[PDB]
Amino acid sequence: TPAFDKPKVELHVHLDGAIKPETILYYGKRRGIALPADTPEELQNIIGMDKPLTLPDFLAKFDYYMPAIAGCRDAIKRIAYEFVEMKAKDGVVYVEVRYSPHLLANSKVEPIPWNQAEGDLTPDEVVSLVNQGLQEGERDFGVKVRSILCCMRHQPSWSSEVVELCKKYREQTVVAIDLAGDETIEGSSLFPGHVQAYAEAVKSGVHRTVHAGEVGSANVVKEAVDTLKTERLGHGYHTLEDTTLYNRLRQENMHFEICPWSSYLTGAWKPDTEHAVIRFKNDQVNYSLNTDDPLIFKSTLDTDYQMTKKDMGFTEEEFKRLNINAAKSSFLPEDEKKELLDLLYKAYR
Ligand SMILES: NC(N)=Nc1nc(-c2ccc(CNc3nc4ccccc4[nH]3)s2)cs1
Ligand SMILES: [Zn+2]
Repeated sequence: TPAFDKPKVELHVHLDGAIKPETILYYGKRRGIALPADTPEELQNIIGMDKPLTLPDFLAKFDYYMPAIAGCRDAIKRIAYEFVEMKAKDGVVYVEVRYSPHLLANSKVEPIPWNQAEGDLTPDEVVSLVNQGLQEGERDFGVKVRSILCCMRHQPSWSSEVVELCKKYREQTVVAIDLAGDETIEGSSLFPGHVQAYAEAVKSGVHRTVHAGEVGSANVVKEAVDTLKTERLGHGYHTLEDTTLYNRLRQENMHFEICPWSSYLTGAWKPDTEHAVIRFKNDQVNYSLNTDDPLIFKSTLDTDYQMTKKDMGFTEEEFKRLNINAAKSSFLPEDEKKELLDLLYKAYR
């Protein structure tokens, strides 16, 4: 019934769109914040979409619930532990999971998100708290888990507190820096706070990932590669608009973090046309399959493989190939990965 019953790797999914309805009220309703609702069953259908909204429709979704968990310590650790638990029900042996500390914070961060007031919920406490619930999740649900912390494009002021959090919490449990948010902002990749954060990353050996080529042209993908020095791309569908960049990522073994079901609802991929991942799969690309914002997309990893089985023709050696290139591209330290790759060869034949 589920498209591909075997174990899985996932590398692109955001904490703060992978929170449950239910604990959206429990913190919501405890905290009064208060929502479009009071059933734990109909947040879901409002802050979950069915069809391609726009950018502002989309960010406004964050506005109802985010203010219910950010700010409250209890809920930062809650959503950590509960996240691990979804991945095991999805049949995932390794997940890298991501988020911005700033967006959980309530103290120590200009500007203050989600309209909230002051506080003592620090950015650094947020990372502390997330690590926790992540770890109790590896031990309870038996998924191995690392995190990535996420620069916001519009906010290059944060970025250096970012790379530094990434060296503070190194291995316990953060493996990488990300860049995200809205790739529309002209020359965002190239803001000095973004560039120096990634340079520092290189200096002190944090890994690197970048969201690019999703709603954004190929030149944003070339700046992620050549200036920011990433080792993998968040999405990168626009790489195909630029063939020489292509042939070279293809020659370089770049890994692309695909969200196919995300690519519909966001507008990244058009209904009429070519699917980026079919092409990437006719060309034997280094890519992976990924959920992204499962709240907001009303979905599970099975949504994604279903789609790919049930339209774009995926055999199941695809499925296996792609989960192999995924733990190959992972940001596990070198023993750890060989160990993961083991698990998966055992399971796959
Ligand atoms: N959990 C996540 N994704 N964090 C954050 N993401 C933003 C993002 C802004 C623009 C993004 C990419 N562009 C984008 N445009 C969209 C239209 C419809 C649905 C989704 C969309 N995402 S993600 C703000 S905070
Ligand atoms: Zn993303």
